[PDB]
Amino acid sequence: MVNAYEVLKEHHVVIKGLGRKISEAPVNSEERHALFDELLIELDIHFRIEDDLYYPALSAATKLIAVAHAEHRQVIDQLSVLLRTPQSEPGYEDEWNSFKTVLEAHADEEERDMIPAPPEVKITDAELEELGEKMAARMEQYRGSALYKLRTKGRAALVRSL
Repeated sequence: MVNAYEVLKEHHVVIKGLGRKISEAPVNSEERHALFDELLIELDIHFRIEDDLYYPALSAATKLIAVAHAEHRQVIDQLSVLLRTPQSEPGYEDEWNSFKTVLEAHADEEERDMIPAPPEVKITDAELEELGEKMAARMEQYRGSALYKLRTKGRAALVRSL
């Protein structure tokens, strides 16, 4: 059995790894475009399992939940700025690094304040395992719908869904 913390920490590693691979790929390369779409899919499902399963289980930490949702808005708002600059434009790399910075600020705040659960939250190891199992399954479901959205409706429709 996997628990809720391990699900989130291992998925953070995935997201961070995609961030690094994107940064390392040539600007406007075919490889960087595909990696960026992959990151959007993983970001979508990360925020969704947080909003839909993890934070409700941690709802006793009301101030930190508010902060976490506000951090989500930070990432989404910066993503909108990033998507206004095509990778071929001179200031793109600056914009990517600004986005990557906001992304890393989300992940840091979560790892500082929300994993493990704040002390307000009474949660047992068994409750964390059940939650982890639900989150792993729901993340798979969400990746399927995000993939489907990207494939059938395009990148803009994936972004509008964040």
